[PDB]
Amino acid sequence: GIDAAQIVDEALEQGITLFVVNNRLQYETSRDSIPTELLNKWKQHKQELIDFLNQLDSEEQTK
Repeated sequence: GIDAAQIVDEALEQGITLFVVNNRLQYETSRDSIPTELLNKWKQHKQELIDFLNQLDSEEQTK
Protein backbone atom coordinates (compact mmCIF):
# COMPACT_ATOMS: atom_id res chain seq x y z
CA GLY A 1 0.00 0.00 0.00
CA ILE A 2 0.91 3.67 0.31
CA ASP A 3 1.70 5.71 3.43
CA ALA A 4 0.45 9.30 3.40
CA ALA A 5 3.17 10.19 5.91
CA GLN A 6 5.80 8.72 3.58
CA ILE A 7 4.59 10.92 0.73
CA VAL A 8 4.70 14.04 2.90
CA ASP A 9 8.22 13.24 4.09
CA GLU A 10 9.69 12.84 0.60
CA ALA A 11 7.78 15.90 -0.60
CA LEU A 12 9.17 18.06 2.20
CA GLU A 13 12.70 16.87 1.46
CA GLN A 14 12.37 18.53 -1.95
CA GLY A 15 11.01 21.68 -0.33
CA ILE A 16 7.32 20.97 -0.86
CA THR A 17 4.82 21.65 1.92
CA LEU A 18 1.66 19.54 1.89
CA PHE A 19 -1.65 20.54 3.48
CA VAL A 20 -5.44 20.57 3.08
CA VAL A 21 -7.52 23.72 2.63
CA ASN A 22 -11.30 23.46 2.94
CA ASN A 23 -11.12 19.71 2.33
CA ARG A 24 -8.83 20.26 -0.65
CA LEU A 25 -5.31 18.86 -1.00
CA GLN A 26 -2.92 21.73 -1.73
CA TYR A 27 0.85 22.24 -1.66
CA GLU A 28 3.17 25.26 -1.54
CA THR A 29 6.74 25.24 -2.84
CA SER A 30 9.22 27.68 -4.39
CA ARG A 31 11.33 26.19 -7.18
CA ASP A 32 11.34 24.64 -10.66
CA SER A 33 11.76 21.23 -12.28
CA ILE A 34 9.52 19.52 -9.72
CA PRO A 35 9.60 15.70 -9.52
CA THR A 36 6.72 14.63 -11.77
CA GLU A 37 6.95 11.14 -10.27
CA LEU A 38 6.09 12.68 -6.90
CA LEU A 39 3.52 15.10 -8.32
CA ASN A 40 1.35 12.33 -9.77
CA LYS A 41 1.71 10.46 -6.47
CA TRP A 42 -0.10 13.28 -4.68
CA LYS A 43 -3.13 13.15 -6.97
CA GLN A 44 -2.93 9.35 -6.99
CA HIS A 45 -3.47 9.12 -3.24
CA LYS A 46 -5.09 12.53 -2.73
CA GLN A 47 -7.84 11.13 -0.50
CA GLU A 48 -5.15 9.19 1.38
CA LEU A 49 -3.04 12.31 1.90
CA ILE A 50 -5.96 14.56 2.85
CA ASP A 51 -6.97 12.23 5.68
CA PHE A 52 -3.36 12.41 6.85
CA LEU A 53 -2.94 16.19 6.69
CA ASN A 54 -6.41 16.62 8.20
CA GLN A 55 -5.85 14.20 11.09
CA LEU A 56 -2.38 15.71 11.48
CA ASP A 57 -3.69 19.09 12.61
CA SER A 58 -7.29 18.20 13.47
CA GLU A 59 -6.77 14.57 14.49
CA GLU A 60 -10.57 14.44 14.66
CA GLN A 61 -11.52 13.68 11.06
CA THR A 62 -10.97 9.92 11.30
CA LYS A 63 -12.82 7.59 8.92
